Amino acid sequence: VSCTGSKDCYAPCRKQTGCPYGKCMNRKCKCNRC
Repeated sequence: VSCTGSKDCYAPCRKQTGCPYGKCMNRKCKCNRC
C-alpha cells in the first residue's frame, strides 16, 4: 500500500530499504522490505 500523509516517512526509509514501496498502513507507518 502507498501512503502520502505524514512528515516524510517513505523517504527516511526508502534510503534504507530502497524501492518506493512501503508497508505503511493506517496511521501506523512502516516502510517496505526491499
